[PDB]
Amino acid sequence: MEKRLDYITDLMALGPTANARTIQRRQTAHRLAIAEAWQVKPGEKILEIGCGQGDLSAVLADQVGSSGHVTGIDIASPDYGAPLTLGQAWNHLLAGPLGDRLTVHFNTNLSDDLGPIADQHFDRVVLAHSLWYFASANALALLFKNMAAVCDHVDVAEWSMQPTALDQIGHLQAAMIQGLLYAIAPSDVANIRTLITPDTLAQIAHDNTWTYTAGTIVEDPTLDDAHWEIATTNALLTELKLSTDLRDRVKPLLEAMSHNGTASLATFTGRITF
Amino acid sequence: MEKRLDYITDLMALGPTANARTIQRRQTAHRLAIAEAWQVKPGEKILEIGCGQGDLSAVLADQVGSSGHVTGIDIASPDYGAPLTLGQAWNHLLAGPLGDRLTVHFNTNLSDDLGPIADQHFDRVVLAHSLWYFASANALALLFKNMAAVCDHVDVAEWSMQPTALDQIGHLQAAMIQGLLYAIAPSDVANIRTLITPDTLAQIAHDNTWTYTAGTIVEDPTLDDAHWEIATTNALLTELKLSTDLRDRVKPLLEAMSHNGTASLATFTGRITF
Ligand SMILES: [Cl-]
Repeated sequence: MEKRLDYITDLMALGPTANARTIQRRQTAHRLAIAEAWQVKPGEKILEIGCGQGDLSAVLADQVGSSGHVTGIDIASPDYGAPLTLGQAWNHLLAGPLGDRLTVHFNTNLSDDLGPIADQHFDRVVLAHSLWYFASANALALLFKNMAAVCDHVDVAEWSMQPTALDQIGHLQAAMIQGLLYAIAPSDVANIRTLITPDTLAQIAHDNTWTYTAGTIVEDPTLDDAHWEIATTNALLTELKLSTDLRDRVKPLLEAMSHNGTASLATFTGRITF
Repeated sequence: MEKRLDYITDLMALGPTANARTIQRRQTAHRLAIAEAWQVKPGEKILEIGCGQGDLSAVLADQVGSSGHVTGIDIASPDYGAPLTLGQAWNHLLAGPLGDRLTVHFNTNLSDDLGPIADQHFDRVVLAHSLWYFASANALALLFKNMAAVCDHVDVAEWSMQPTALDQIGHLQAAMIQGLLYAIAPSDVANIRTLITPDTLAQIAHDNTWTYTAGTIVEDPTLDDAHWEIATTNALLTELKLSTDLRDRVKPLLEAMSHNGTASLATFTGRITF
């Protein structure tokens, strides 16, 4: 309960529901922890891949100070989201106290080509909880290859599939079930697509003659992420176009998951150096 | 009780390794804990589905006394197994102190032909760690329907997919991975085919106006059972006919599994009363 946590939380656009701010404050606290793990300093110019509604971008903008800058990239449209769209969220940030430190490029895929950041350099390119959304591990590796042109390293943070408490097993199960099903038969309806781990990142590094360095683990079990993911997995077995037999077979995994808690996994961090 | 541990262990034919007896005593002890949970009484006639080399059968035969009897069913051949075949194991049991209390039917699947037990009635039918081999949950249900005619209740024991310690997570993942891979690439070599939980059994009971009664959990983390199941899961990437893509998405779930311990899961027990 830092003044600073509350300061940054209060800079965000909120939905109108009862628990909006308490949910937001947890999300914001987790991004401060991640920023602390990465040792983000005042003055830096940072590029964030997978910015979504700006929870991390807002935190980084505060951290880098009035002479720093943070550019968020997302493949999503600004009109995506409810109750607030991603553009409503960003325009709120841009019209606020950190606005001059912030830029956002929506509908943007930087593996295609550097496009809107084409001639810039950054002190840091970062990804937090966007790794699992990549099409494949090779696709993540190609993004990194491109980023080598704009920075000397990429910092990452993503859920760990090594649960540190038993009440995190539900979340591990939701992730595995989504990842396996996507692997079995890909879908455009899919949320989680590739379950990247620190060993995947070490292998990407080895394949490309880079280095991967593990950083500190970030614990944040009170994040609503687990509950959201377990519901997403439940939703997906109905929404996916699965055979009866495959559906029926996934059923016991959903049952088990319902009994394995609702705390959020720990989050691993690390750095790919080119 | 457990007071009969060494007596029963000593009835068992051992393979040639230094720690065969130590491994056997752990297995016999696990079956005694299951028998204790089920509350087997003197004089009972019992039918056991998936008796394997008779680790449970012998325990049961001891407990029912010379007034009871234990019939073991296995789908495998007498010549199955190394360094001890199932028939070596069983012929030894039949020649020993408990042999008059025991009967075995190899190459027997009562889902396919009920002939081998024609006209027989039993006090209970039991299944310990044979639920996951069933072709499907409906196939299990159908067998129970057939057993309703010839006994009062069925007692079950099986791996619980709710870890009680973090070091059991690897065993859980082994089971999950195997169950979804069997959904898409079944093999004869595969032995985890359908995952079955207490919720599965409750639903089966609901569908047929039977009662399911959860019993007590059996903890035995020192069993080698997780170690072997984890090894099987790694190996099935090689043995199963998988697409290159599925392979390379599962390959790193396996590496993830490697960091989540090698202790065995708890065992759930319960009764379907017809
Ligand atoms: Cl053992």
